[PDB]
Amino acid sequence: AQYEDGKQYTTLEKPVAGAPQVLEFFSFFCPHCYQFEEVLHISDNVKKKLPEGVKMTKYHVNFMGGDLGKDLTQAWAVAMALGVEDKVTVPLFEGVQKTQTIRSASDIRDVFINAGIKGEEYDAAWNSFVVKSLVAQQEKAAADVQLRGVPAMFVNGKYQLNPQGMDTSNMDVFVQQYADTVKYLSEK
Repeated sequence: AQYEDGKQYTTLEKPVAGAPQVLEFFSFFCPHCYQFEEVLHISDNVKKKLPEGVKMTKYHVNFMGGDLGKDLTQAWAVAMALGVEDKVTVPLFEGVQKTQTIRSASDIRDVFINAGIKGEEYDAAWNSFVVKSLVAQQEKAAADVQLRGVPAMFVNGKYQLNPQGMDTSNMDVFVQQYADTVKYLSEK
């Protein structure tokens, strides 16, 4: 067939009940994640091809970058809680990987301030229980799939995208193949 289990995707032998429709995991420390997000724009191209009624979830992970890594999972919870993902994703990626100016939770906070989130509003969110449960959700979703590397995308808690089985000679073609595969898995 054109789409084959074990080729463009794999099937979880232990599927996850109640999982988000399209769930992507990343870390601001993850070099391929930087590519995916800043150069390939995977999330965005997946969106523009998803059917109607199918929503996207993106979670940060703890297992890269140690202590700052967990701070970033909590910052990403703040990002989701405030709905400012599209304002902090680029400066967080560049701050960690490009300029390497993010070394502490305070440096993470500066990114949000620079992006226009007021300090009081950031700190309130950071310390809130709504953010702690959002951190819990991220950790649980990763746990549910035994997540051990990023970037990763899962469709309906059943299928895992396998980009290694694709041509990377043209960046554009790879992205659309990736997106078309997510759409196919979504209409499964």
